[PDB]
Parts: sequence; C-alpha cells; structure tokens
Amino acid sequence: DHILCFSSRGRVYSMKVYQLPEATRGARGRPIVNLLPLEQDERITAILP
DNA sequence: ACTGGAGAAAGAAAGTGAAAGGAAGATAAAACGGGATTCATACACCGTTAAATACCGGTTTAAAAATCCCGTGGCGCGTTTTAAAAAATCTGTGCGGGTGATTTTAT
Repeated sequence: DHILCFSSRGRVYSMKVYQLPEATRGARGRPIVNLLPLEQDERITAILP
C-alpha cells in the first residue's frame, strides 16, 4: 500500500509500507529521519493509507 | 695611445631543502542494542449474586440555532524566478600480438 505522511509544517511525503523496518516485539525501532528528509524539529503527525 | 678580445669580479634573480601546522584523514576502546534460556508468579477463563444503571411519560426553559446587513482581508490570475530531475555527452579499461626500456643482493 501507499503511505502519505503529513509533517508539522504542512509537508507531504510518499512511501511504500514494506520499506519500513521490520522488528520483533521486544525491539525498539529505527529513527525515521533516515527514511525521509525531515528537518531538525519536524515530526510526522498524520498517515493516510 | 688606442682598440678589441678575453678572462676574472661582482652583483642580482631564480631554484632549493627544510619548515609548523592544520584540516583530513586514518585506526582501537567503549558503550550500545538485539537475540537464546528459566522459571515463579501474576494473569486468563469459569459459576454466583447485590447493586448500579438504562429506560419510559410529560414539562420547561434557558440556551443555541436561524436570519439580515455589511465590510473587509483571504483566495484567484497572470507572469517571473529557481532548484530538481532527465537526457546527452565524455572518460577509463581490458582483451592479444608488437616496439622499446628499468632494479637489488653475495663473494
């Protein structure tokens, strides 16, 4: 599926679901800055499949 | 005395070997984060019941919804900039026969 990410400054980004890290129940995850060109204080606040 | 060639002195410009140092790299120790076990222990599922809550009938009333006039700033259009992505153009490289060349040790 496609994913539309809305940031805190009105920006929009597109990304496939299977490009996200896959982990287990006890893991933590990976920072999202490595996947999208965000700024120093820009956060994702909405997702639309 | 005078002339013109030649050798030697003297002076100025260019090449040189050595120079801190600093950004630019490079290499180890450390702190970190993600799997295999091991249970005791707290959590999931099953019968019982007092109690707390949902629901119906009829008011009401104060609050929110609806309506009209108007005056603006927030979108819309047309025309420029400006990064960003794409297409086009150069740069190396190795295959196998040919031409010609380099270096270090012992006695």
